[PDB]
Amino acid sequence: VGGTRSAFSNIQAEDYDSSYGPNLQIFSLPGGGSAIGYIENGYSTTYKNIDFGDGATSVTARVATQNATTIQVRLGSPSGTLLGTIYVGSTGSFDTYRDVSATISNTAGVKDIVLVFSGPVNVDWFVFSKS
Ligand SMILES: OC[C@H]1O[C@@H](O[C@@H]2[C@@H](O)[C@H](O)O[C@H](CO)[C@H]2O)[C@H](O)[C@@H](O)[C@@H]1O
Ligand SMILES: OC[C@H]1O[C@@H](O[C@@H]2[C@@H](O)[C@H](O)O[C@H](CO)[C@H]2O)[C@H](O)[C@@H](O)[C@@H]1O
Ligand SMILES: [Ca+2]
Repeated sequence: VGGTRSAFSNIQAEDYDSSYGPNLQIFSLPGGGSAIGYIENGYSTTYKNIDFGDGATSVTARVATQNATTIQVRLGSPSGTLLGTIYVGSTGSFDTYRDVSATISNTAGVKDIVLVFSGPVNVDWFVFSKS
């Protein structure tokens, strides 16, 4: 139990190890599971010890928002190397979740991953893959 999490299976956004976000909340979704939300510019969540194996070059996140925003994917810390940026257009509602993807620089081994938020968005989960 609680072995190293794979980059290639969904990582629940509420399963962060550390964060910056005084108003950030975890809440239940109608369809099952939970999301993070009540996010503001400059908030972040950190996911320790994610096993990328011998590499991933894409990320997909299941997200909801009413206004275009971005989610930076960074290595180690909120000011660490920028791996890529997910562009999150409106999903019409904070309750309507859709999958959005972005390229990242090749990331391998066991790494700490940080999501850095530029504005309001709700996140259910995210996952990596080889493009
Ligand atoms: O799976 C990652 C780790 O998650 C830890 O739980 C986090 C808490 O430490 C923190 O206080 O809150 C967040 C949000 O609820 C939790 O995800 C576990 O305690 C670890 O055992 C686990 O490795
Ligand atoms: O209504 C639930 C959602 O509320 C969102 O916050 C909104 C802010 O983004 C906006 O600036 O103000 C309105 C008015 O209160 C807020 O609803 C949260 O960001 C979402 O996480 C939440 O799902
Ligand atoms: Ca979730």
